[PDB]
Amino acid sequence: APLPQLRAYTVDASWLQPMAPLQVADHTWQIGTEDLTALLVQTAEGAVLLDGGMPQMAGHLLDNMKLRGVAPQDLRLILLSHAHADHAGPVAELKRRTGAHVAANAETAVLLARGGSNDLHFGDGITYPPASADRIIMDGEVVTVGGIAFTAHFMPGHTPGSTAWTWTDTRDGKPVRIAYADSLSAPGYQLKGNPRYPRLIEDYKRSFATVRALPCDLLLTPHPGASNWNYAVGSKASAEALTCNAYADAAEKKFDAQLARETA
Amino acid sequence: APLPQLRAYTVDASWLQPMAPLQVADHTWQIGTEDLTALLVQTAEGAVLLDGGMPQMAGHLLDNMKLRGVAPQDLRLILLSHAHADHAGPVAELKRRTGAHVAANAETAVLLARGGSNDLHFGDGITYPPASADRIIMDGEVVTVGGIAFTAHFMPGHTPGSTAWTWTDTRDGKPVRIAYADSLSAPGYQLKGNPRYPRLIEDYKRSFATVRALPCDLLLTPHPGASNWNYAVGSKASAEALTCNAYADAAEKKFDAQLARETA
Amino acid sequence: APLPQLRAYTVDASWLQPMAPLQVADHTWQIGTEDLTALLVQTAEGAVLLDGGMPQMAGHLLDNMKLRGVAPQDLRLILLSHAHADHAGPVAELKRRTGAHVAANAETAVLLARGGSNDLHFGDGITYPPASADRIIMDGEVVTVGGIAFTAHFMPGHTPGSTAWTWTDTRDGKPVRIAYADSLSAPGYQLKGNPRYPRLIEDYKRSFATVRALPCDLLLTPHPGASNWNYAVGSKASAEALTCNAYADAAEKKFDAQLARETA
Amino acid sequence: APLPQLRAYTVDASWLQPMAPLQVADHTWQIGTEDLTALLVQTAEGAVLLDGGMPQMAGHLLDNMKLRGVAPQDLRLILLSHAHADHAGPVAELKRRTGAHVAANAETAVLLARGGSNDLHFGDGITYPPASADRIIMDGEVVTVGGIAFTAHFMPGHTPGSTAWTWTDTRDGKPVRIAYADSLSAPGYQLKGNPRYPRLIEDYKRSFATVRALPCDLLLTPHPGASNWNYAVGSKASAEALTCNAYADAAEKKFDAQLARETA
Ligand SMILES: [Zn+2]
Ligand SMILES: [Zn+2]
Ligand SMILES: [Zn+2]
Ligand SMILES: [Zn+2]
Ligand SMILES: [Zn+2]
Ligand SMILES: [Zn+2]
Ligand SMILES: [Zn+2]
Ligand SMILES: [Zn+2]
Repeated sequence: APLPQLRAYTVDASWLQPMAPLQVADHTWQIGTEDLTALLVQTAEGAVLLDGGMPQMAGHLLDNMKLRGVAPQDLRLILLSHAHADHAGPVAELKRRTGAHVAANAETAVLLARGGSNDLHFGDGITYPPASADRIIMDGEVVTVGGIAFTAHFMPGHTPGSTAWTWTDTRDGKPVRIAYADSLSAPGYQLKGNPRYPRLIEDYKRSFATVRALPCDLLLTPHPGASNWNYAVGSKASAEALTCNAYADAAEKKFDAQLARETA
Repeated sequence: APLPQLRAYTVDASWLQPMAPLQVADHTWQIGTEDLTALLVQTAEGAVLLDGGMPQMAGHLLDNMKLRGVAPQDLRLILLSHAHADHAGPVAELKRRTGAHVAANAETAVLLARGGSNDLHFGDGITYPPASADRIIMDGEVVTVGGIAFTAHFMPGHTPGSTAWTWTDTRDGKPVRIAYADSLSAPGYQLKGNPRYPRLIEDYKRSFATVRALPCDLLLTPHPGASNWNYAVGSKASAEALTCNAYADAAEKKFDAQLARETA
Repeated sequence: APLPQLRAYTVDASWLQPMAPLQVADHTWQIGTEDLTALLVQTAEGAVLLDGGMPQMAGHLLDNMKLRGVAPQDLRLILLSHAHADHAGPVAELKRRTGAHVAANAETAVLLARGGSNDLHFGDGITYPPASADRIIMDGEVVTVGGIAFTAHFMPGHTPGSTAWTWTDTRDGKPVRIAYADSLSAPGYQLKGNPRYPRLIEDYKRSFATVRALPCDLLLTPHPGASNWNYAVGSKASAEALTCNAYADAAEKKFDAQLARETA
Repeated sequence: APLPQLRAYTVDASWLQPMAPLQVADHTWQIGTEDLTALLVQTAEGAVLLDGGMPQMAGHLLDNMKLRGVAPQDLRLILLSHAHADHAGPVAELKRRTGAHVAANAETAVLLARGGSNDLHFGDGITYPPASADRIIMDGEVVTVGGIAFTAHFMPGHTPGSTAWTWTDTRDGKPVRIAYADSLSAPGYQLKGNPRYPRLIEDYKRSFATVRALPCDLLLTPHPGASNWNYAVGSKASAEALTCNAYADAAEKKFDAQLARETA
């Protein structure tokens, strides 16, 4: 009776289905897969990438960047929602090939440093190549790249270092407030009485309130299904998209019902 | 046509076959699996562990330590051959559970820090939970734990931070010189003209000469088959074991023949 | 006109005045200097150190530990208030000499990793030898060492990773609730409108409320003068000591008055 | 009798005397101080910086880069001789302000990670703000930036991670082989029988032989006085400059004489 073999992190086939760069705003593009958000912001002084998806999406991200006229050396900064394998995967490879920097808070940095290992809920289940953060950011700190200001918003819950990013773009001159809120889900988490996360419920409840008060005209999420986005249809992607109020309120109803069954 | 899924590091069933602590010397024990060496040295001032095997062997290593009367808090130091997944796997977990420290050279430390990712030959193929080295050691530096002195010997080749450890034990009072030499194999390595390892042949040839001149009465290797060890038979394990001269000479003949076919 | 020379972090002569181990409880001792708190907790399964003082206090801390019958290998864990040079100094040296581990939250870990450099308020003014945290702890997480449970309490303000530690000891059988609250001061900090710490006032106000509700029968602080402690008199040290309510209320009055003059 | 205060790393006034960018080749410039070499290489695809000097030279380096038409975002890579305070000082600050990457071997990376603390010879005497290396390089590995190839040459001795960099430039079309060899000095080092560096003499002797065989038409050193450079005179700076043979032979004569007096 030998010890069990290692098990790879296998996901849905749609999480790895490549797609052409979809336009969200004048300067905002979606260059990830169909069911994994990877946003690219093009400025006059460089490019910014928000999340990267699965670790094997590094070649796909660089393919779409060159379709947008972005060279590897043009990627100046990498921002992350939370440091999980399905969002912060190719960060280690994109730093080696793009000369880019990574900005994240302390909790996302310590999780990114150990490649998602020793997860508070998953343990060593979703390990990815480790990367290092080059700039530590705080709650409400503004990050400016090429005239575009990215404001951070701490929304801890899914991970201790979950961060929502808000920035203002344009749609043919008309300004648009874009808010990239992180996942408000707890799949299989022990909510009440967790010794690894003693204040998990408090942070989740406080995150529901933070997501509602986000300056937002167009909401996106790391998983497009969480915000009723459909990257596949293309032009009608943001048709049935939800609001910040609708997103936080729907995520809170699932949270309380899950917390209610946990006590049972 | 989606992107390919992640692939787990699967090994032979014998690499994960647990075994009872096998006695090598008065203070030296083998607490790993049948085809993966994990040595335990028991002293009056603590315990020393040399290598740990596959990442899923952490529970097995702690099981055999308690069979030897070693508590988790008694493990003072962890030494490594080279920082690969099949030898330096459970190091991250054993540091969390044993309060132990890790001593390695700079090359093994930088490889252990990124969990084997960006391997010079394997890339991101054999990623394991990342660990940190607490003490940087140099070539020939002596590490003393409880009156037992561990002398390091740099033998670069398999990895840039490959290290052979030599220490003197006893066999009912009679002293025994034990040498734990690292792997001298290059499975699938590009030997000549490697841009990631330009001086690979020089380090390999210089390592063959370093292994021969090791003070050794009983030679062990991270893979027992490389030194003609058979942990399964038990008492007759060290019967057909090879010498340092035989180990280095046999490994050099395979190296030159492999290098000869590479040019073809 | 050459560039200015480097300037060392010079403190008061009383911060570096050694003293004999002062007894606080049955298992709690003060082994630092006269005006720098360094607490030692002796258990049946090891010793715990809370803070270490100035970087040059490493030899003094080890001197008092041996006076308490504590060997270097007996120090199992190191806990910190905040990762500044006058409190987390000798941590890098004590890890090399004691085989101990360091537990801290993510913010204290990222600050300890860069040796206090790039401080949000001091910059590169108070750089100390960098150390690494071996275990990341969360708000309210319990850390047990030898039957004594240390509960963490996040009180951000002085540093983003400021932590108050609470544990229950005895005084000849009678239990005593000890609370080691961090500094609630902001010397020279820009409170309102700080781009490096946008939510500084909110964290300070929320920390005043967290310090009041701490389970405490005897309050200590990293600076004994902040809690009206006098390590010099010895037996009458805790005579005029303040309560958690008195400490938080007095620190809040200085904070609001400082904030009021900042707007002027 | 209090403990001694911290002591800052004070150097000569000439090590911090700023100077205008001095031209060494068509693409190579000296932008450091009078007695501290800091080389800037300008390419069509970015800029490369070799060494940075004292930690307080970060503002001076950025001043000269803008005089050369180099923006902070144009600095793509930072290369180092060895990770000491007088050469790898402002690396931590230049990474925050230039978006640049650092490439170094494993030994220079582990020394740069702890800010020069726990030096094998100086201990915690010359601590500087810690930085992280983004790319690990090996002996003889080529680093290409904008058509200019930088070849590394390991010359261990002064530090375990001492590296000489060689690249070919032009002087009005005519090619020039530039070799930037590291310091071959051991000021106050214990050469024979050092437990922290057991193989120090072997590495020094092997480094003397490596410096002689360097492809070099114009030799520079981190200290211009070591290679008979005089950055002050300007045009006649490289007049009395030494060869690689002269540099290694003169450094070896001082080494053997120092080793001879050590035994006395
Ligand atoms: Zn997730
Ligand atoms: Zn996810
Ligand atoms: Zn291997
Ligand atoms: Zn192997
Ligand atoms: Zn302080
Ligand atoms: Zn202080
Ligand atoms: Zn030096
Ligand atoms: Zn120097």
